[PDB]
This record gives sequence, C-alpha cells and structure tokens, in this order.
Amino acid sequence: FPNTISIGGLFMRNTVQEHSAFRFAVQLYNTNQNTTEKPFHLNYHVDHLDSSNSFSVTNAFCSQFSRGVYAIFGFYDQMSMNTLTSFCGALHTSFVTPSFPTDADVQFVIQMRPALKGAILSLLSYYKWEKFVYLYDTERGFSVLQAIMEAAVQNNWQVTARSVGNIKDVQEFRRIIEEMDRRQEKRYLIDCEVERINTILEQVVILGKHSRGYHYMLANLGFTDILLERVMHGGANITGFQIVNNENPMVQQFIQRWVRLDEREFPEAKNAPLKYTSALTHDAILVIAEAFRYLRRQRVDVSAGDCLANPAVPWSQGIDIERALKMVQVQGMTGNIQFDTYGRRTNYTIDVYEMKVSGSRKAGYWNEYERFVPFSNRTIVVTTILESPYVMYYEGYCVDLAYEIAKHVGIKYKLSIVGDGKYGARDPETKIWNGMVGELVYGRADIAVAPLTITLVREEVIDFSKPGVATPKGSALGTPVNLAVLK
Amino acid sequence: FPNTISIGGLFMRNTVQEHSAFRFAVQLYNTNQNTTEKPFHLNYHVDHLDSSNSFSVTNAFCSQFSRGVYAIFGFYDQMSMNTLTSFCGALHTSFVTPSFPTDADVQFVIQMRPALKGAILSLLSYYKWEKFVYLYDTERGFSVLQAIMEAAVQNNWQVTARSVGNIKDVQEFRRIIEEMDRRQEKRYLIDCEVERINTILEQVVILGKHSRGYHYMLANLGFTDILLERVMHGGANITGFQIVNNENPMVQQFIQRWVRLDEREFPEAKNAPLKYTSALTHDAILVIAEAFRYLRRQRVDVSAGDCLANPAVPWSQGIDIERALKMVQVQGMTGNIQFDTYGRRTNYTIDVYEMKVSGSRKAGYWNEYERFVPFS
Repeated sequence: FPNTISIGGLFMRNTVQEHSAFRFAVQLYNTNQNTTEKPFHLNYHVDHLDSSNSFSVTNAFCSQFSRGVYAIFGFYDQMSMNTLTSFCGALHTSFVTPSFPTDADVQFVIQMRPALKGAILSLLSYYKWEKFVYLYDTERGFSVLQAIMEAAVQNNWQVTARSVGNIKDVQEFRRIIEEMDRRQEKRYLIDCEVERINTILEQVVILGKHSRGYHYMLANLGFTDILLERVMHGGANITGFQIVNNENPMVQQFIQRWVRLDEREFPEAKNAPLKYTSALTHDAILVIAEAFRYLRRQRVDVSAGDCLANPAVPWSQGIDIERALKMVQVQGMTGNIQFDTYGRRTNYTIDVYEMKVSGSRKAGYWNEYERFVPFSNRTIVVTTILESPYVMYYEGYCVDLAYEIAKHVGIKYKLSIVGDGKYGARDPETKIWNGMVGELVYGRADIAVAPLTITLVREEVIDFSKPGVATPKGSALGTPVNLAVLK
Repeated sequence: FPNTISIGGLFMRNTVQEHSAFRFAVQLYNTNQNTTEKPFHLNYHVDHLDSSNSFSVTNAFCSQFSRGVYAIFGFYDQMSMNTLTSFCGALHTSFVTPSFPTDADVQFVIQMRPALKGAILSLLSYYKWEKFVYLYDTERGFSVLQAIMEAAVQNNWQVTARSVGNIKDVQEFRRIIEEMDRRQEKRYLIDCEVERINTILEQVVILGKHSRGYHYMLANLGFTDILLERVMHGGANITGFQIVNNENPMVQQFIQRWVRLDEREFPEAKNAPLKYTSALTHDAILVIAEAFRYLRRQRVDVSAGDCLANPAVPWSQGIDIERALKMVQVQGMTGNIQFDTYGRRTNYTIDVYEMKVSGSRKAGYWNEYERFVPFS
C-alpha cells in the first residue's frame, strides 16, 4: 500500500469557499496525530477549468489523469457534466462530486448531494397541494421535473409548469407572476438556482404578493443563500429544505475551527455563511479517507498513460476503489452517508424548515423510510365605460346595476374604466381585441357591467347574460350573473 | 501542393441520406475528367459518432485528427456541439457543418445552414403579427428565441412563449393549445424539430384548431419533411421556409443523376425525399473543392500529432485553409454560397412558401438586403 495517496481536484469559477473547505479538510486529515486515523499522507492536485470550453476541460482532466491519481474530487455544470462523467466511466476513475446528481445511472461517480424529489413529493402530499405552479430551470437535471409531472398525472393534480431558465428580462417574471395571480394561484413551487430564486422573490416583493395566504416552496438546498427578509416581513408561508443542521456537534466544531482561519490563505473563511456545498466537500474528503483506510486494512494492492487510447485499457484496481468508495459508512456535517450501486446517497435526513414571522423554524424532517415527520374573498374587477347616463363621476345606471348584481351574488367588486375607452372590436390585421371585450378575453377583467350590445362576433369570445352583462368564457360568474339578471 | 487531399467525416445517428450524398458528391468530383476541375484526388475517412458519450466523440475526432485530414465535414447536436467546436477551434482544424449555426461567434467552423432570424422577423413584420404564440425548443440554439424576444420588446408585441422541448406527454400539448385558444390566439410560431412539429400539428388536428381562421408559421427548414395534408384539408394558413429550389437546373441535374443510383451502394437515395441536409452536404463538397483549388492556384503550401498536447500548438497552415474556405462565392443546390468572417452564410435567399388547399405555392423569397419580396 502506498505511503502517500494523491487525488485530483477540479473546481469551476464562482467556487472559492468550496476550494477552501477542500484544502482545510485535507489539512485536518493530515494533522491527525493518531496513526490509525491517518495511516497514509494525502495530497491534492487542485486545478481550475472553464466548462464553457470542452477542450480545456478535457486537457485539465487528462493532466490530472496522467499525473497519477486514485480519485478525482470535482464539480460539473450542465455543460461539463457529460465530458467528466463519460471520461471517468470510460477510464475507470472514481469521481466524487458534490454537485447535482446525474439523471442517468452511471458508474464510477459518487454524488454527495442528496436528491430532493422524494422530499418534495412528500411535502406536497403532506400540505395537500392539489393545484399549484411549478417554476423550473434545467440547471440541476430533469429528475425533479419528471417526478413532479408524473406525480401530477398520477394524482390528477393541476400543475402549471413554466421553464424560467431562458428568461433574461425581469419583466417576464413580473408578467408570469401577474398572470398566475389572476388565475388565483396561491401556491408556487420554485425549483431554480439561488440567483434565479432571488430574482423571482424580489419581483414578488415589488409586485406585493408576499402577503398572507401565499405559500412558497423553495426546492433548493440553499436556504441560507436565499434572500427572503422582505418576504418574511410580508408574512407569507415559506417552506425550504436543508441538510446542514447547526445543532450537530460536528457542524459546531467545524464552524468554530473554521472561523479562526485567516482570510488570506483561506479566502472567504469567516466572512460569509457556510454554504452547504462546503459541508458536502468536507464530507467527500471524509468519505475518500474512510474508503482508502478500508482498502489499506483489507490488504488490497492499488497502483498512468493517456486519455485517448484506441485500445482503452481500464485500471484493474479502479473497480476495487469504486466499490470501496460506494460501501462507506460515515457520519459527516450532512448526517449519515451511504451510497447505492449507482453512487447516489441513501438514508436521507433532510431537514424541512418552515419560515415564521420571527425567523426560520424547523418544521420537521424527511427520511427515505419514515417519509416526512413534522415537529408538531377577493375584489373582482368590473370593467366599465364612461358614458352617460350609465357611468358618471362613480354613479349612474350601470353602477346601480353592478351594485345590485354584486348584492345578489356574494362578491366584492371594484369598478375600473377602460383606458382606451372603446367598446371592443377585432382588428382585421392583427386580430387583436380592444376595449372591454379585449379586457375580458385577455383576462384583465372578470365582468363588464356596461352597455355592451350583444352581437354574433362577441358571443363567440365571451358569454353574455340576458339583455347585456358580459363575462369571460368559462368563468364561474356566468350562471350567478345570469340568474341575478333574471331577478 | 499534395496530389491527394484527405478529409474527415463525422456522421451522427439518423444520418444515412447525408452520408450517401457525401459519398456521391465526392465520387462526382473525382469522376470529373477535366484537368482544371480535378487537380487532385479527394479522399474521405468516415466515422460514426454516438453523440451521447463525450469519450466516443473525442476518440473519433482524435482518430480523424491523427490519421491526417485537411478538413472535417460533420454533424453535431446541442449535446456534442461544444466538444467538436472547441477541439476544431483549438487545433485550427476547419469544421464544415450543415448543422444549426452556433449561437456564439467561433472560429474554424464553416456553417452553411442559413439563419432563420431575418426571414422570420420579416414575415412577422409583413403579416402584422403583433400578437402570437411561440412554441419553441432549444435543440438548435437560443438565437431565434433571443431575436424574437428582442423584437417583441422593441416593437411592443404580445408574444406568449412556451418551451415544449421538455414535454413528453401529448396531453400537455393539448392543454397548451386549449389554453391559448381560450385567449383567442389565432397565430402560432412553431420553432421546433420536425418530429415535435408533427406531434403539435397532430394535436391541433385532433382539437380541430385548423380551420380557416388559424395561421401556423413553421419556423424550421425542411418544409417537405413535415406532414401537412391533414392540416391542409382544414384550410388553415401555413407558412414555411426552404433553401433548395426544385426548379434550379443544378438541383434538377443532381436529382436526375441521384435517383438512378444503386440502393445497396447508396442507401436512402431512391424512393425517399431529398433532405435539405443532403443538399447542404453536396454544397459542402463544392465549397471544399473550390477552397482547395483556390489554395493550389495561389501556390499556398498546405501539408499530425495528438489532440491533447500541452501547450497545444496549432499548425500554421490552418489559418490559410480557413481563410480560403471562408472566401468562396459558389452557386450550389441551395443557391448562392458566401461566408462572412465568422463562417456564416451571407447573400443567401430563403424561399417562403404559403401552403394552400390545392398545394404548396412559393409565396416569395427573403434576402438580407432586399427583404421579403412577395410574388402575388
């Protein structure tokens, strides 16, 4: 068995705290005095790669491979995931990563990040969500999206799915929020990156939808990195998922020893909140150390060419190292760590937090076997037209009719005069309705108590009561308004 | 100058007819008896990619690079474009591709699928499309989506965009169509693949939303590969784009010599409709031949290691080959062929077809300088 074991490290951009955690964990493993805990020295060959250039990624991976490594700890993005995964699976080199788990079943990859699909489904079942929105981007895989769609089909849910990964203008976010609010959707499920979640939440705050009655389920293990002070001040319900529990004594020790690090040699240390990815990196170091100690104990011989060989010769010892890595049983900052045959984590203990007015609170926890266990009248827009004797400065015949109708039906109504001041007609060129007909067809109003003449063209886009009151087609107010008009 | 020019071929899955067209065009160039037309013998080395294992793609590209190739004709998709483009740019190896043009500006890649942004925008402005649906997928890049959104912001349109790339259940298509119909959306822009376009058209036919009052603009070259008879009987307006003019004498001669080929030697050539990708492959052979003939004429010397050498030193003659490939002005099956500094088509004409009940009719043509010119 070698006296010193070297591993490769692959870090992307915007990844500085994780690098510090990696180096600090290696230093901690080396510094251990007990020979049993540290039977061999550990070395790293950290390198930085740009996922936007596959050539550079291949060169970095091949430098790591040629220099001689036993395992590679690295990050991959949706762009560079394929290259690293395929090369690692082809050359028989285990790849420990804390990034998003791969959708497909691939060997020689150990993913430190637990999957959120089961927890999300369990929370949706617990909260009894039968109809909601799902704003998603495909930067962490399609597993969650496919699971949500399959569950909705099976359970006959009403999920409004929207891909927000390609949106670069916040006005589109505002339009989406307004359109979905007009449909009376109180429940959102945001499965996006931290910055995208922040943008969506801030657009919500400006739109003023953070009041009571709104529930936001942030499907991201970045609850600490999400800015929601405004939203908690609003009073809306927020549900989040986390894996690093501050009450764990190991986490407390790691944090207390992590703060005293100088910001020069360990940048970002003791400056910003500890990202969960850093905990995953520390746990990855622990997993590698335990696996290699197990390999040494069992007296397994371990001991490099080029990536591009037509007769690709895999390591005879690669399978042994992969098996040793995947059979590990350790306790780390993220709890129990166990991997199945495909390198995915098992025995999750995801902490489910329910944000309260005072602050964040632990709602409960989710495990693979115990499932989830807890720790415990809108104003209706009435579009009208300014025309005597129907509407005057409001008072008039139509105002009285609207008051009577809103009395016969149980509703609260707010009048609004159409900005363009037109009754309505289809433009022959652009096929765009205007006036109150346009307001009703496009959902900007719920009812039009105005002298709208009943016509064949209009009857095909909206529903008229008896001699008439107009409503958008398919609305729930059609029959009540008709009956009120009768009486 | 070498007496024999060798090129590489990288053909992904479902690329049989393009392979046959590649071989046939190379044979046609070689069989020419004119001394000036064929000053060298053209050889090709064909490999088939998997496109789903980056290791396989890199292995194939490195085999091609090592065996010795002056140019590489190939295909790529969104899941293998980055690898081939990066390797070709780094090693100064020209990559002639009929695939979708890259969103970003990259070097050492000659793309000859004309961009549809200008034609689509011109048609939208000409038809007064100030409110329409936009069903798109990202299998050919985000260029069209970005152009449409910028145009909507600038012109105050009311585009309703929907990414149908990740939809695998037709019920989602039906729900989307029903929702847009409840909002009185009569005009659609479907920038999707041929299979997804066919699925969407099947859904609209099932829902009956193909009457005389609906207009569908299929923003995808390959108008002949889309099943439109069912929607044709409905009477809805359908607009499509093409780059191969069937009445072109060169296309006529190629078809005449192309339908009388052995089905064993040239599979898919007979009893199948020519794809625009095959025409682009033939035009790519024309471009390569013209570029190397020009290089020979100017007495430019052109004449290889491994992919991953640190530092990777590009070979000095790659600049000259790329420059000679990008300065060609040749008339092929897809009309005029010229390239700008970034290896994209210029001075290209896109035929706009409005399909009627009687049959498809060439409504007009679009050019960069002269915009949409209807025939009336």
